[PDB]
Amino acid sequence: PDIPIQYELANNIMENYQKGLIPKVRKGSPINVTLSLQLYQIIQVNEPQQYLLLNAWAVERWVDQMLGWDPSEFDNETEIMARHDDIWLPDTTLYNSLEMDDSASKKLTHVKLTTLGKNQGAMVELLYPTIYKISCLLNLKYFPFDTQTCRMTFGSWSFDNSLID
Amino acid sequence: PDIPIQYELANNIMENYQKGLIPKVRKGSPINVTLSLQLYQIIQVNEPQQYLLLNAWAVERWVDQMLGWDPSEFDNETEIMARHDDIWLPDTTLYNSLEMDDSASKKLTHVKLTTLGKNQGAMVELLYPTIYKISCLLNLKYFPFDTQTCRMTFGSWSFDNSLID
Ligand SMILES: *[C@@H]1O[C@H](CO)[C@@H](O[C@@H]2O[C@H](CO)[C@@H](O)[C@H](O)[C@H]2NC(C)=O)[C@H](O)[C@H]1NC(C)=O
Ligand SMILES: *[C@@H]1O[C@H](CO)[C@@H](O[C@@H]2O[C@H](CO)[C@@H](O)[C@H](O)[C@H]2NC(C)=O)[C@H](O)[C@H]1NC(C)=O
Ligand SMILES: *[C@@H]1O[C@H](CO)[C@@H](O)[C@H](O)[C@H]1NC(C)=O
Ligand SMILES: *[C@@H]1O[C@H](CO)[C@@H](O)[C@H](O)[C@H]1NC(C)=O
Repeated sequence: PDIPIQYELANNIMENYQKGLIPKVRKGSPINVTLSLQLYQIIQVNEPQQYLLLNAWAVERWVDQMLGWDPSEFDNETEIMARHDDIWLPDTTLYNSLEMDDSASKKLTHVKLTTLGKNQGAMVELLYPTIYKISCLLNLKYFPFDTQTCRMTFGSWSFDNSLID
Repeated sequence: PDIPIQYELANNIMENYQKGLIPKVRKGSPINVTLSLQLYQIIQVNEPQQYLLLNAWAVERWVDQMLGWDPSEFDNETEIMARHDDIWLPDTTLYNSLEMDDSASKKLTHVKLTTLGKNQGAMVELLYPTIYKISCLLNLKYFPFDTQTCRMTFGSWSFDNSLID
């Protein structure tokens, strides 16, 4: 009726979902997470304090094996937009971060769900801006003609290879 | 069916669980918490302010006597990953901390549960990065040839020996 089609689609896939548990049903393979980084601005290079302040655009993609649906049943609907707090999210971490509060470094609002089939799961896309404060060891031997290299390490803090890759 | 085995495992052990109460059933012995510390970086040594800024990796391990299960009933499942806010956590404190807000010094996301038997409980593993700001009394008698010793005290603020060891 007047209820949008996306309303019953969300009710259908969120019925038995439990966002506190890892959403994988297959035998023993992990959940593959793909990370993409875009650099937008180098805000600051603090030499006396030796940290780098970066503005980047982050994109994460993975397959949620519990959120698939058949488009033919929902008006040929293939995508749906949902809040990031309603589903399971990987705990991607910056190992050498100088900021512990993720509220001051990230802005997560919504996720995009694209069905792969009723039992195939749905591909999840996560987009968000970030401001990373990373520790950098600066070699000022050739100052002021020096070249610096900054390394950012990303990974999961609690999940090993058998769970998240 | 299509529901992952870990879904009904969580429903089984979280049925009567109450995370607001200490999870011990034995006669009078306390809960033994083992703490492990790894130093990753000395961020700063503020001499005029006399505090030390440390980047450490913390591991906490204890047995939850209410969260045991029999693996034979759940597809030989022995581990499970859960959110840290779903179970009881010890109130480990840094006595000489200069920062009261734990959001700015810690990053707790998930815990690992390993069954010890149906009525034996489960071993809980807690991993998280920290940035400790500890007050240090600096003795600059031999400056700039001085050696400094920094002490960090850890314990529970509200639980005594008979509860948490
Ligand atoms: C995640 O990535 C792994 C690669 O490490 C994928 O494993 C492949 O699986 C296909 C079958 O779907 C095989 O044909 C390939 O030979 C495998 N590659 C390797 C290197 O093992 C896995 O399928 C991906 N998807 C998951 C785990 O859900
Ligand atoms: C926590 O640690 C205490 C040690 O302080 C453990 O007490 C031991 O218990 C075993 C039996 O399981 C005895 O054989 C040992 O002699 C005890 N040692 C001491 C020093 O009393 C206790 O079992 C551990 N586990 C708890 C309390 O759950
Ligand atoms: C898409 O689904 C709608 C709803 O049933 C249907 O009317 C339409 O023919 C479908 N189109 C394609 C290309 O599948
Ligand atoms: C592990 O549990 C599964 C589930 O019943 C069973 O099929 C398998 O034989 C068990 N293996 C061992 C080594 O216990």
